[PDB]
Amino acid sequence: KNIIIGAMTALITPFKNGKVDEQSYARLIKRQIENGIDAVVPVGTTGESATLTHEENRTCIEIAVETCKGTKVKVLAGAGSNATHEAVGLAKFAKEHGADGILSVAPYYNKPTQQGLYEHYKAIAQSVDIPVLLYNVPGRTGCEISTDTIIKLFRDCENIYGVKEASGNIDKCVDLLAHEPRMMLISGEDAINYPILSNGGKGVISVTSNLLPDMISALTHFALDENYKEAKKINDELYNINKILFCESNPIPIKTAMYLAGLIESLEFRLPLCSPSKENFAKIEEVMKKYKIKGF
Amino acid sequence: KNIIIGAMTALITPFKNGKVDEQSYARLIKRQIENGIDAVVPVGTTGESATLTHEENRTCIEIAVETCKGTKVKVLAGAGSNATHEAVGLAKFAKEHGADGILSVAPYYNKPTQQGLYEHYKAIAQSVDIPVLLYNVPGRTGCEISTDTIIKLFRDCENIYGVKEASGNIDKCVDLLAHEPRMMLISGEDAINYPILSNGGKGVISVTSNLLPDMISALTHFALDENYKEAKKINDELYNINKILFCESNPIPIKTAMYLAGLIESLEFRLPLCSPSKENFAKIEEVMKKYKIKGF
Ligand SMILES: NCCCC[C@@](N)(CC[C@](N)(CCCCN)C(=O)O)C(=O)O
Ligand SMILES: [Mg+2]
Ligand SMILES: [Mg+2]
Ligand SMILES: [Mg+2]
Ligand SMILES: [Mg+2]
Repeated sequence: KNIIIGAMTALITPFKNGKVDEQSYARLIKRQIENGIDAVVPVGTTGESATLTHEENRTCIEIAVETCKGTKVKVLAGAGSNATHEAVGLAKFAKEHGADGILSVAPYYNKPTQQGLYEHYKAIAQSVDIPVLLYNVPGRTGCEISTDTIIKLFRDCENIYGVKEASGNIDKCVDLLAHEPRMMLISGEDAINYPILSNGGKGVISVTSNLLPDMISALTHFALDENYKEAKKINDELYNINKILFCESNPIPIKTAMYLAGLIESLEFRLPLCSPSKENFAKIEEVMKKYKIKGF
Repeated sequence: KNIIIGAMTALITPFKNGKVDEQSYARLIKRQIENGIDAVVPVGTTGESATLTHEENRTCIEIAVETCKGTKVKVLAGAGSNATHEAVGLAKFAKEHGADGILSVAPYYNKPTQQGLYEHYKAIAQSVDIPVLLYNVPGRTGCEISTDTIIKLFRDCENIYGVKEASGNIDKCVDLLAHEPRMMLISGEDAINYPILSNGGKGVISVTSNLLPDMISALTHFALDENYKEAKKINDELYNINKILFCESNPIPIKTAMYLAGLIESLEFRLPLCSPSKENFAKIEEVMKKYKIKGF
């Protein structure tokens, strides 16, 4: 299978006067490239996919593809939806406009059954010829892609190559790789990046890497080389910021941190997301002081 | 406040060859009117709002409004979204096209904070002058509108008049009405329709009423008349079907039951929803035999 692995960043989407700041977006992607990141994920959960239009979703994918041209860095385009016809349309656009693969979140809100999840992802995978990474985050979607469903999709669909797990369930990570060791398990939960990698995971799709791309890149690379002492050390050092970046719903803390570090010009969200509380703003700022934050 | 209460039905959306069957939809709404229902909810969760287009969402609202003309039956239009700009647009269309109020589900997937939920619903409420019913269903959305947020929105926004609760939490129902007895608490959980009504709830937005509108209407109207003995009797009689209608994710079982009863011509969903397993298909058919299902 064609795969996209390694250290990856779920890119925030900066806004300026309620509009996608397209110049800042490219600048942020360049900073990720220059700090050892291997793939960028435009318009994931962290990129506020819910509140972008279908057009803006497509624009951000285009900026990512163009910015990564001439580099090793891959574009794993966020193209999921809770409507299969929407997810197929987004996947086809990403393929047609040069994305290296797609990240496709499990349908949210409408809670498909395991059979429905299978047909949803089968329709997506058969619509394009680029790699497809499943994305399980039951705390946000209200449903769970079971291990059996993931493994069936991996075995039945040529371009489905793994899953980004954001479920706080290391038991399931063992279940997945013990029964199907050929899939690419990707950490979608920064605090447990190292445990997932040490069990045979092959990458991360990170929130923290927006702020600290060099540290997340180093962690991942040490781990892929089985330098587990060094990878665990970085995972341990990162625990405090990894947790504080979820003191409110992601991406509220990470956008706050990027603003505090001078990496984005305005702390703007699209409703229903908004600025954090004054207390949490201060806690984010306090934890940031422990870490060395790369500029541009 | 202007309010919309009583026995209400979360309408299924019938499909024929992947298209909204508009004639079947109007016929189903008339059947609800003829069986004592006080309001209908087009394109809620049960109506597969997630997989309808914005335009099909607008078409079903028009059919509901047109079918209810010349009757007391109100149209409480499903107009929620996880993007505030989407929810405002849906609310404005519903108002402009004759809906009596809107049902607005809490944002799904992106998990707004309580502050974000407040600003989300304030923006919706300030965009129209018709009643707005909040809708809390954390098992599907991944977030919870707290009692404090619900009460603040009720007190601060003239047209926010209550909440549809589908959270399996009778403690919260006590919390809501003990601190704000002026709001309209609406049951969104058929099995516990009577306990919510007996605590001062003023209506239901029902899945089961799709199949048994006369029984849900009678239950609610008995309760509103403080004939709690007769209301509980119907609630107890309905428990078996109330639970089997969630043996798979709603609306998979209710559409299956409507098809088995001959009320819709095809068992068609839009992916990622699909037909139930053969076992659950048989379980639904078995539970239905206990009940008298009205025709057209
Ligand atoms: N990534 C950009 C697209 C965002 C669209 C949407 N906000 C809503 C998606 C939708 N399926 C639209 C249904 C519209 C008819 N009610 C949903 O709200 O479930 C989402 O998927 O979060
Ligand atoms: Mg097993
Ligand atoms: Mg090496
Ligand atoms: Mg209060
Ligand atoms: Mg309290």
